[PDB]
Amino acid sequence: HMSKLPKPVQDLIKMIFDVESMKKAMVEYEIDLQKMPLGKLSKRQIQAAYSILSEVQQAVSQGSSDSQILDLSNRFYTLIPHDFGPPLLNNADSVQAKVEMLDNLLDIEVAYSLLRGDSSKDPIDVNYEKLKTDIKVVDRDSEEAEIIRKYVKNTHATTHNAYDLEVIDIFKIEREGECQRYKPFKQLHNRRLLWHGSRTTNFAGILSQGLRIAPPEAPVTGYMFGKGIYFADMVSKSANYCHTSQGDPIGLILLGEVALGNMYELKHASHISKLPKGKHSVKGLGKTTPDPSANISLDGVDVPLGTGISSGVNDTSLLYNEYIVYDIAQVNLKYLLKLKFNFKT
Ligand SMILES: O=c1[nH]c(SCCN2CCN(c3ccccn3)CC2)nc2ccccc12
Ligand code: NI
Ligand code: NI
Ligand code: NI
Ligand code: NI
Repeated sequence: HMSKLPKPVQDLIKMIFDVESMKKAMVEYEIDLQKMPLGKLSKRQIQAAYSILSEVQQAVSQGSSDSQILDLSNRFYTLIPHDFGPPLLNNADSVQAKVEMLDNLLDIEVAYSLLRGDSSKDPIDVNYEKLKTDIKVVDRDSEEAEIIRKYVKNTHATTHNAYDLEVIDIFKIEREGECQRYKPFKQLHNRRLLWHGSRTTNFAGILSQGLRIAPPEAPVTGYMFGKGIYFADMVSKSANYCHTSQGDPIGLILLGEVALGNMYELKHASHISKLPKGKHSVKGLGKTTPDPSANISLDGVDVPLGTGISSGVNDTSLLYNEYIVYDIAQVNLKYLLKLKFNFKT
């Protein structure tokens, strides 16, 4: 076409505005595209589906079973039709499974709505400007690239049995107004550069609107550590959320500066609705952590790029560290990585 963006940026645009990718994500969740295509998807419907799951949360809280639920599930599946070859919403933590789907549908709705929004510019540049984000290619021979590559290589070996990783492209990203929304928290201590993985169908929403919290109608019990923004300090953890496969091996993971401050440290799931005061975030303690001996500090921001070693933390259910903040202003996105996954099987 007639694009003036660098070639890696053009490919990223085509990747995140891929409507076929959006449909496959919905099919992956067994949503019936015939009864509800990508065009029919709406925020008010996702909002009402969230609230239905919140009714199941109250119902499970008050202690009921199997005839309140089937009605609540019949309501859920009527609003969002599925195509099975109808599981119980009150068992096997299905509230979490459905609430993650709604999270991804919210981003897929934003991507599709943005895509349907002059002769001068190639549609690639038109869609790029809709993100209201400045994306520049990081030179592979730069100091930034070497730090980021080392961060990747040091924190993915523990999953080599599942897959290997190769950094294709590194982008520096600057969301419009995010540096301004984050400025108050740069005074907070304990700021770290952390990973956030996601499917490619989520990043049109991530770039245009930043990382968000689940809406108020979302069930707090649908999130392992409450309705917040989740980060990891090892790509082995965040890369799992790209949902790449051998037939879809290219994933996206971002690096973001997170103001953690005083961390409420936990060793198992806790559907937090409010933090204790003095605490600014949650840190789920994992069995594996980057070697603190290799931690480097950057403009007062810690980069825990050490090789994965055992943390010595017994009595924990988490394999990797988790970091959750509950204010969207506590996050400043800085880098976006394009990664090729090489699977063993
Ligand atoms: O690195 C990690 N990545 C992800 S992604 C989890 C799924 N995403 C879906 C989209 N979503 C929202 C939010 C608000 C509004 C619309 N969508 C946020 C949730 N979880 C992680 C969890 C633990 C550690 C690292 C990670
Ligand atoms: Ni490797
Ligand atoms: Ni629970
Ligand atoms: Ni999954
Ligand atoms: Ni507990």
